[PDB]
Amino acid sequence: GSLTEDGLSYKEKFVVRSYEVGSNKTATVETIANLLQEVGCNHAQSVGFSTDGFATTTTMRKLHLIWVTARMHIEIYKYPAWGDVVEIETWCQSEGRIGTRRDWILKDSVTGEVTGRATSKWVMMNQDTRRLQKVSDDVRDEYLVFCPQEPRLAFPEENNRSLKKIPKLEDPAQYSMIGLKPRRADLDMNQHVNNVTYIGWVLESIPQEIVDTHELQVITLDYRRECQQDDVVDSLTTTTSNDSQFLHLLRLSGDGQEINRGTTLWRKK
Amino acid sequence: GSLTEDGLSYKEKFVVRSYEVGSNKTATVETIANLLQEVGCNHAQSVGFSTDGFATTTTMRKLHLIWVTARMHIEIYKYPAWGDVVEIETWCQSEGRIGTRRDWILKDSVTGEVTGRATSKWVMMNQDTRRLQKVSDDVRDEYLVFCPQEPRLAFPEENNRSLKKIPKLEDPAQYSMIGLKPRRADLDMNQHVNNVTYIGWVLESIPQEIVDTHELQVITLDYRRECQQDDVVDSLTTTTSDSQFLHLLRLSGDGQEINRGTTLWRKK
Ligand SMILES: CCN(CC)C(=O)c1ccnc(C)n1
Ligand SMILES: CCN(CC)C(=O)c1ccnc(C)n1
Repeated sequence: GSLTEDGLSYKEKFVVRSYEVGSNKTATVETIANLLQEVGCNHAQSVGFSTDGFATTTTMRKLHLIWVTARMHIEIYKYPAWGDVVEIETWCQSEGRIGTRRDWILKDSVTGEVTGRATSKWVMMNQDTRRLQKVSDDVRDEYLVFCPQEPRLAFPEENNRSLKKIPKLEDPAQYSMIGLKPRRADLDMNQHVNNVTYIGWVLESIPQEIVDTHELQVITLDYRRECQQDDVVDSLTTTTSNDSQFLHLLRLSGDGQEINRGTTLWRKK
Repeated sequence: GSLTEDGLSYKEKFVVRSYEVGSNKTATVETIANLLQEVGCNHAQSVGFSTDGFATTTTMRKLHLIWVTARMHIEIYKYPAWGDVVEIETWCQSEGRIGTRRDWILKDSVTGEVTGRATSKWVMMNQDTRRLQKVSDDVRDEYLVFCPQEPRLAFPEENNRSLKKIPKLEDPAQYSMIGLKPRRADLDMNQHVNNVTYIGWVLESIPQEIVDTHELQVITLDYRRECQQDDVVDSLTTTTSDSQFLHLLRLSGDGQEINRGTTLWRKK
């Protein structure tokens, strides 16, 4: 992987592995999300962020701040097959005091065609109190050095899917998968649950018949609270709709505290 | 990745990913096991096995037979750090009518030093009845074309750890992790639970303080029965001692054994 000629974006190629694919021998959306995180991590390191596991700027370390994900949105047109090479381009943008955004474009390395796109919103958090905050002037200034200064969006469109408000699923859910717990392979190098695990947990309550007859086209996930290493999660799903659409809710098994909400759009194979 | 000059082994390099490492920023043993499986798949494809999900020979397809893992044994000297390049060499050998063996050697790409080694035993199974079988003459003949004909062992030593008999853990277990279930990411392209998931489940009953203060040096796992997509597993562990443990995976309900194993850990 490497920064592009202008130093304002990063590209990396990946060969899809045998264990990375599902029943149709193409990459799962979790494999795609892991690749997005990997190229994101390589881009941050290339532009001078810390290499200790928390990816921070100089001003962030001084103020004890970290980035946390608020939303992840992925749209796939074609899932790469086992053995195919996928090329992913990523870049970041400042969003004033709100937070920052990371965007991605996936391409087939052979044809050069766009096979997917993704966008993510990140918000500042004090690492000690876990309280959200605004992005300060010094952090906005740091982002000018490695982000394009004119807008560059993976999802440019007027009222596009990546910016839609997601409602809260009301009981009873049409489908559910209960007692979901993370194991050590679900944790990152800082012992926090990997953001991709939540995608897998959301998907657990989709009936197997939908997965067998449909391909996932779009997934939008809001991150509200973190699932701790000793927490237990319930994944809930209700149909809201050729195309099938679902509303999702992840909550703690005991008290029902919300951890994530999302929506998925599936198209018949 | 590619076959070596003689066409009797296969090599592939991998860059350790950010999500592939644990708290000490080095690859987990599950990441290592996934890389071993990946280079194994690439080797089978390069020597003409089927590309439909079940790596079979021509005679195997005709007889409705598949390979199934009986035992996995891994010894790690140094876990590669995040961003390091690890080179893995793999090869297979016929073991008469018993089954076949796949061996691996892991090396640091920069120093060229051996950082680990692994071996696995595979047994024939009829895909329809799920009954274990012996390896027939036609399958032994197919293996002569891509396996070294003189012995080549990752674990050559007399009476080495990879060949030890593993006892059955007796209740009560010292430690346990109950209600373990596979999710879709735990399944392979054929909708069977990935062999590496069982390693993670075994490790779930090791106390976190052992993981925080020790490095895993050796793991030997026997595979007895598969965990289905709708099954629930209990992971049990008892100290037998370096720290050494005896492990048992069993179905949550009836207590049917699925795996047994042993781990050896060194203080950091
Ligand atoms: C938390 C850091 N990560 C995860 C790898 C990002 O994707 C990201 C977020 C904000 N800003 C930048 C440059 N990178
Ligand atoms: C099931 C096939 N796999 C997993 C990819 C092997 O490692 C293997 C086993 C036996 N023989 C050969 C050539 N390869």
